[PDB]
Amino acid sequence: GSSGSSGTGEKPFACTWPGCGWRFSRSDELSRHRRSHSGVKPSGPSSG
Ligand SMILES: [Zn+2]
Repeated sequence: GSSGSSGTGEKPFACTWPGCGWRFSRSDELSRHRRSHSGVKPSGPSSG
């Protein structure tokens, strides 16, 4: 719209995948995203 962002607006967690440019203010928010891409997962026979 018109009103921009001044109060909040900071995401240190930036995706590692190449070309991608998704950032998150929280870690979990970034980890859950990484899923979208194909990469070695910390899980194997089981995961929560
Ligand atoms: Zn990404």
